[PDB]
Amino acid sequence: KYVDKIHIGNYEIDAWYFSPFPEDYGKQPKLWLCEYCLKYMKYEKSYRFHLGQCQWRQPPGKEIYRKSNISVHEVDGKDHKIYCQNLCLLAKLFLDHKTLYFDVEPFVFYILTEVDRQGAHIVGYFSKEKESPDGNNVSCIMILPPYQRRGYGRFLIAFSYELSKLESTVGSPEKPLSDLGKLSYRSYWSSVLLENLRDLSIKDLSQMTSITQNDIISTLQSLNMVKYWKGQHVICVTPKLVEEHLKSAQYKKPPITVDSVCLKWAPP
Ligand SMILES: CC(=O)SCCNC(=O)CCNC(=O)[C@H](O)C(C)(C)COP(=O)(O)OP(=O)(O)OC[C@H]1O[C@@H](n2cnc3c(N)ncnc32)[C@H](O)[C@@H]1OP(=O)(O)O
Ligand code: NA
Ligand code: NA
Ligand code: NA
Ligand SMILES: [Zn+2]
Repeated sequence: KYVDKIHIGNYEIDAWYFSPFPEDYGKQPKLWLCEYCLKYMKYEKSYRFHLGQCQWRQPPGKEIYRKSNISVHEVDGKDHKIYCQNLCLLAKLFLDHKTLYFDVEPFVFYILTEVDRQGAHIVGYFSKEKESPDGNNVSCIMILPPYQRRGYGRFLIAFSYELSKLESTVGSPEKPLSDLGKLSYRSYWSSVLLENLRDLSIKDLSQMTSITQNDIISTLQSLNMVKYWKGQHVICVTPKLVEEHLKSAQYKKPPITVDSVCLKWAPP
C-alpha cells in the first residue's frame, strides 16, 4: 500500500502519485509532516511530540528574497541533505515525472513560504541543477494543492527566470512538463512576451527575458504572432493586436510579482 494522505501544518492533503517513503512509512495510511523541517512521522502522537520539540520555524539556508510576508529560501542539497530529501518525497506525491529523491546533492532548492507571527509556512518550491547540460533553469516545480491557482506558481516561474537573467543566460524548464506545468508556463511566457511587445527581434526578446528562442517561438505561434519566411521565424504583430490579448479575460494582472529590489542574490 502507498502513502495516500499527509497532514502538514493545518492541512490534510490527498496524494496524487506514488512517493517512495520507506516501506513502514510508505505503508502507513497517513503521514504526518513537520511543516518547518519536513520530518515525516507515522503517528499523530509522534507528530504532536515533535511539534513541541522542533525549534525550526522556517526553511534552512539563506533567505534570498523577502517582500512583505512572502519569503524564498535558497537551500543547497549538499549542505542540507535530509531536509531536501524530505522535500523531494513530499514533492513526489504531486509530481508524476520526478525521479530523484535521495540524490539531492546536485541540486539547489528554492522554497517559497508565507510568513506570519508563528513562522514561515511552506507553499511550494522549485529545484534547479547546479550544472545543467540541457540548460534547464528549473528541474521540478510544485505548489502544494491548498495554495494552487493563487499565483504562487506564476511567482516561482518568474523567480526562476530572474535568476537566469542575473546569470546572463537563457533557461527552460526540464521536460516533460505536466499538463498543469504546461498551462502555467504557457500563461507566463505569453504574458511576459505580450507586455514586452506593448511597452524587437526574437533574439532580443530572448535576451531581455531569458526565455529560450524555442519557447518564445512556440508561444508566439500559439498567439499567431509569427510569420515564417524561407525558414526564419519573424515576429509579426501590431501594437493593437498585442493589446487585444492583454486586455481580454485571458491575461490577468493581479499577480504576486518578483521585486528585484527584494532579491538578494549573486550568480553561481
Ligand atoms: C518542470 C516541472 O516541474 S513539470 C511539473 C509541474 N509541477 C507540477 O505539476 C506539480 C503539481 N502542480 C502544481 O504544483 C501547480 O499546478 C503548478 C506549479 C503547475 C502551478 O502552480 P499554481 O499556483 O497552481 O498556478 P497559478 O496560480 O500561478 O496560475 C498560473 C496559470 O496557470 C493556469 N492554471 C493553473 N492551474 C490551472 C488549472 N487546473 N486549470 C486551468 N488553468 C490553470 C492559471 O489559470 C493561470 O493562468 P491565467 O493567468 O491565464 O489564469
Ligand atoms: Na486534498
Ligand atoms: Na490533493
Ligand atoms: Na482531494
Ligand atoms: Zn520539525
